[PDB]
Amino acid sequence: QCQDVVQDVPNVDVQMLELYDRMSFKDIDGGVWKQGWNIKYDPLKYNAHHKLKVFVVPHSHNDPGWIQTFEEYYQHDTKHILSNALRHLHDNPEMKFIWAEISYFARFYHDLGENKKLQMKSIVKNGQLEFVTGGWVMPDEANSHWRNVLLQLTEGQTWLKQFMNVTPTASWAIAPFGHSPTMPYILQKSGFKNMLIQRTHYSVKKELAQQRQLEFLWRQIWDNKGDTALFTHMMPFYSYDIPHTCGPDPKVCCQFDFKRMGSFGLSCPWKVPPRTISDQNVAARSDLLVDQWKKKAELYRTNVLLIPLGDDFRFKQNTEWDVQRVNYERLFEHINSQAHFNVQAQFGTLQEYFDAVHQAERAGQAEFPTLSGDFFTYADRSDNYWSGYYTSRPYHKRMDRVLMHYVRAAEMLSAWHSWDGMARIEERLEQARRELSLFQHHDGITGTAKTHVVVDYEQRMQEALKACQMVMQQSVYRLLTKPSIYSPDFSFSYFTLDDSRWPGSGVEDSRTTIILGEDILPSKHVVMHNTLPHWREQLVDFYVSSPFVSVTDLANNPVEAQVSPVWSWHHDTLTKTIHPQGSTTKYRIIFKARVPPMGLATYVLTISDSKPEHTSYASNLLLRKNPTSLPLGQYPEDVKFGDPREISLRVGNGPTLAFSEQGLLKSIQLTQDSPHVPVHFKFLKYGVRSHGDRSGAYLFLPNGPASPVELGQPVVLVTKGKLESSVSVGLPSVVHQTIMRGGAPEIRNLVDIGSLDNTEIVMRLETHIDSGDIFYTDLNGLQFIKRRRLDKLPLQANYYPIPSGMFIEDANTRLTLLTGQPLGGSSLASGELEIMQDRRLASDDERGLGQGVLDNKPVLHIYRLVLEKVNNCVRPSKLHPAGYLTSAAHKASQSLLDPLDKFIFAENEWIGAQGQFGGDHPSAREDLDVSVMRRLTKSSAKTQRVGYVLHRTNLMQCGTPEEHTQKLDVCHLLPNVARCERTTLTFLQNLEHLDGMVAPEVCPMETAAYVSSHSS
Ligand SMILES: *[C@@H]1O[C@H](CO)[C@@H](O)[C@H](O)[C@H]1NC(C)=O
Ligand SMILES: OC[C@H]1O[C@H](O)[C@@H](O)[C@@H](O)[C@@H]1O
Ligand SMILES: [Zn+2]
Repeated sequence: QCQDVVQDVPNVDVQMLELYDRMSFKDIDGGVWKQGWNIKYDPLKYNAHHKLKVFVVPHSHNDPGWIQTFEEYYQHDTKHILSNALRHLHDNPEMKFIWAEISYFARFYHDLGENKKLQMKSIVKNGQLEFVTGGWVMPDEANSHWRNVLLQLTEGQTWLKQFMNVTPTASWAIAPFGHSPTMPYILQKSGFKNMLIQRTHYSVKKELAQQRQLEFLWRQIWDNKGDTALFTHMMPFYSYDIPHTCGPDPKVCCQFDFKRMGSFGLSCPWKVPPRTISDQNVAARSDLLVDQWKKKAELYRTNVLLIPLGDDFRFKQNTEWDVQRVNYERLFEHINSQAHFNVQAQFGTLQEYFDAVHQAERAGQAEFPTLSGDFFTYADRSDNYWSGYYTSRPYHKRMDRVLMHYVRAAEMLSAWHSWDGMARIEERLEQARRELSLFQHHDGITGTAKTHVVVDYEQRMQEALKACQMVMQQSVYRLLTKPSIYSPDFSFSYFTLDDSRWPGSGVEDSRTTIILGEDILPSKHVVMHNTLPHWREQLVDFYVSSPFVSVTDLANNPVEAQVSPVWSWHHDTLTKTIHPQGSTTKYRIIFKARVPPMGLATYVLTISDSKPEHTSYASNLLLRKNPTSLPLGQYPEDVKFGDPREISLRVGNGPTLAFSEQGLLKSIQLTQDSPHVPVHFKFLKYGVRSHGDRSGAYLFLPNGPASPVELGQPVVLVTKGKLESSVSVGLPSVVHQTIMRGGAPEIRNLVDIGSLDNTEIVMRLETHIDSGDIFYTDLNGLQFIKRRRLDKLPLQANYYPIPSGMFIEDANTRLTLLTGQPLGGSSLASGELEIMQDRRLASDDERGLGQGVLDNKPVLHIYRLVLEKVNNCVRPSKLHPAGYLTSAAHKASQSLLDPLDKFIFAENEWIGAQGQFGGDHPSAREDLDVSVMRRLTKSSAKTQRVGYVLHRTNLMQCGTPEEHTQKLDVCHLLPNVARCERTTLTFLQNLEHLDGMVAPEVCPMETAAYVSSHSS
């Protein structure tokens, strides 16, 4: 029986929204612990029968790209770290080391000779070298989609299982800029038992330390029972470096970082250096160190203390290993043999720490508090809130979501069949998965890497996109060709993908025009794929070389179509205006595609000599003073002109939208009768402070509230069609487009911040909704969390990640903005939503990047805007920390993140073409998704295995009866099932053998993975 995720408010010891509402956030000088207080302890707490057990855990933080590329770091640093770790752990059996980033480990291990491979396996098997988390990367937690977090986790852990025979159950996340409960959600469903985090607001650290609530059972905000709970250790101090990990006083801790004595070119900023430990100083050195340890121990509830020992790209040099080990070993021998300290200290791993903690727990020595909520937005000091990276490098943030979908579609389309090794399907998929996985890094998607590194990530993602296209088009050709005719050349392009929104019109001219002519080719077959497990209709568009084109399905039934011009916007440096030009050689044909669950549908575009019976033509109206003609070649309807004026548009039975004379939305009217609800789009700009701390790739430090962009008298293009209408306007830095297809409008912004330095461009919605100080934003496209605007915090602190959506509501009305890209946003006043488009910053913000953000490029941001009445919806109570989408808002999100894929047959004639694939696939309830379908075995395996990740969201009950839907049993999607197993989300561990070989559907908010086994 499913837990109810709406109506019962979990009773937790710490609820982060509630904590935020009560805490003061005062930035007072706490002493040597600058953001804390002078910790005191009772020397008598520890004694002979109750010792402080201390685990010193060596580690090295390796970025897969930041200041250097992945490969540059691997060559310069990481290969030497790992080679030295191998040698040193081999030679010194007591020494320990933890490793997080499997992308680097896999790269290293692959290059190892067999002898060294065996030595590596042995130091892993005996517990000396321990993998923590074991993801491809240590991902960003703000911008990343949960699906990509899981992908990168699986990529690393799958490698680890195969080659190292280990699956980590403890996670180490020292570096993401703030933390998401999406992590324990995924980890707990992937066999994890424990996790550790570091970058949380200094006020939160202070507050939880005071209550000894730095270790907690982290459960989801809607989880009443507590089954999602994962034990979490928050580190207490400012950094994960050695000076901030031994205890409260960095001036003391720095003296126990033995790499800082001079020969390594490092020093202690506190002006007191480390000194080599000798018999003459060991007593006083131990006095100091033990005192730090005991202070740190006061902040926690057991007699087991974690002491991380490391920093960025540490343990690189042979002499570094020795100097750390030998000095710590002198300290341990003295400390452990001095009874008065009542301490037992040793090198340990992370799992060792957690094991001992839980032993203390089980001996009744400690009980841990429960917690729900998130740890955004991070500030490491004063008013330096890390909300900048929610937006930095928006082009690549958008690319992430595009590749996210291509990877899923490529894996799904090819999963239906087993492929010969010659097809190189597995090879292309692995490359795509790894490149997408790499980008999840906390300097990848965050946009906090150097310019040349950002370029590396883009190059890597482009190759992944190409790999996905190859797999997809080979798969379509196979699924839709009579088997006895199917004749694959595995290097041949049977279909080319056509993507309307990536890179996007005005970003790159990348789409092929379907070239038809009564002297060249009369028709073209196209194919749509629907990765979602339900029947779907969506308008699709193609470029064609003639406006006289009509559409049929493969039963030759006419399909109603619309033809519109191809409009491109140009910043005209002669006229000094941004205005549209119509193509005289290409046209857009638009029609409604209908596609089976997880399936494919074929249509045919055919040329004629004159206007086809089932194809209409959009009117076009260019609104501006001083117009000139806009010829459209063969297009059958003349462009009309007018002075700027308010306009109103309605497609189908849909909403009626009213626009200002500047081409911006002003109101939405849901039905013929209802109010024109005030909903105004506005573009504004934030600056940078002229003195004090400057905004950079990480930090958002505005010089006050945003100011309106001066719009002048912009050119407005109105296109009106039976299937699709739109209003587009050429604003400074933005071509803003409102598109209507009969439901919630789509918004597209072609954002080109040009050379406007020290500017952040925000898009704001102004309504009269009585939201007060409440708004909702999502975490990793997984869940919506209630936010409260706090005026006791600066503007930048009220910014949150908008990875896929945000909304405001009152008793009666909700406005939901859904995104096709992660960006930063807020509700800075009742009735408002805003979301940053791009940011261009001249200065570095002193977090190590060593540069500003001056490499902006045009990006096409996409959105859906959903205005709804919600007075009839069953919503959570006022004290519940979650929110939930409606059915319409959820479908709108799916249309942005997982649209229909479009394929154009690349040759003249497709012999043996079939009309449809998947017509017999079950059409599942709308809240359910097949997030992943992946074949897990190569063709040579006798027993074939296919993995499925199944996710159910939770949608509001608002009085709309449920359509008739079919039970989806993933284990019976493929023929000849011999076994169905429930597994961890990584597919790595079998959890339940399933009766009747039937996969149950999952509960609201839950995610399950299944593997079906098949006789081959
Ligand atoms: C891997 O580790 C397991 C322990 O869980 C061990 O029993 C087994 O022998 C190892 N498997 C292989 C294939 O070496
Ligand atoms: O200061 C920010 C910076 O901190 C460290 O040096 C690393 O974790 C980087 O990945 C990160 O970007
Ligand atoms: Zn890092």
